[PDB]
Amino acid sequence: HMSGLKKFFPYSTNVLKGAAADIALPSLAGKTVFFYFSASWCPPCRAFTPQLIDFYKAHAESKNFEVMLISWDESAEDFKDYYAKMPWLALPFEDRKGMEFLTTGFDVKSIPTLVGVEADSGNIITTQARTMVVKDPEAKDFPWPNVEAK
Amino acid sequence: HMSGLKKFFPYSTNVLKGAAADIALPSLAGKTVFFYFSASWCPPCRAFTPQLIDFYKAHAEKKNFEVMLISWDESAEDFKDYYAKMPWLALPFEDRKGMEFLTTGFDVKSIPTLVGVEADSGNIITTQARTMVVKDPEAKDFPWPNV
Repeated sequence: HMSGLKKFFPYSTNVLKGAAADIALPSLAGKTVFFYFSASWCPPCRAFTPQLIDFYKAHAESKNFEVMLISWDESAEDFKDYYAKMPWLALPFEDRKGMEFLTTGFDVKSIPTLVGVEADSGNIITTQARTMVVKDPEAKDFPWPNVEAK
Repeated sequence: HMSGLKKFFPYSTNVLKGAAADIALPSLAGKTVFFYFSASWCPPCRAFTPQLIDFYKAHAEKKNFEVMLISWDESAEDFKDYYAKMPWLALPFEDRKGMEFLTTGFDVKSIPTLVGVEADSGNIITTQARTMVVKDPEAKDFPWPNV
């Protein structure tokens, strides 16, 4: 059940949500999920994050998607402060190997990077959603499959 | 000849096969052709490809079918190293327009996506080959018709 999404998380069954660390993956059924590779020490992330946050507040519910922070922060403390500023989900910091698995899996060489996947099938939509969040703020072409074509 | 399948390729007369690049569509006559939408940046593809490779090498001749890579790679260099590892066919990377035509035609919204079509009628025979390759490694119910 939800084996597609589970393939992205060999070492975690639950992800964080602000206060609680109790949201279970299967609760994302039917949604488009975006992995956001980001960190507090990254200048472009600091500039992109507020943009992603506006996009999230505008379309999350309507377009039925979720966002999950996958942190490249180097300390549990930095992670905690940085993630406090976001409204979406996060892969716990303690799951470093899970961060590494996702980072290598999608070939993420730099941040910020925003990867869109389908929860139900576990299929990938695009690794280049970061650009589209700003180019298509009204989400007319969401979730932007194969942006890589351009 | 091969009028129907030829319409799937409005911009390429020949397709790849290793280092080749001289494969003509007429060779695919009377066969089932699987359009495999994939890219190096895709984890589920990376896990399915070796399964499809085993399946190809074990049934391509008997059940007589072919596989063609339709690449969502972001660059010619990525395509090159990614395709180098596959044994089947590929739509030339440079034909981005072609890849987009086929993407729109099969309505591919994410990858991996594997679609089987009857080369002769250009009809889609099956849309569940991705699942069934895994559930039916032996190729008992191939080609799992569902359209």
